[PDB]
Amino acid sequence: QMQNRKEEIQILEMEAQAAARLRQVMELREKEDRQRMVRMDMDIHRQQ
Repeated sequence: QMQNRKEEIQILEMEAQAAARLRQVMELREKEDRQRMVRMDMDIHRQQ
């Protein structure tokens, strides 16, 4: 199982790296949608 551990660990640690980036990814994807909404609200100010 040292061989199966070798494989499992690399499987997992690589995913951990994905998680390690995705945390930041979600924030900026959130930013994009929240800001997209904000733009629309300033457009309303322009409609006024």
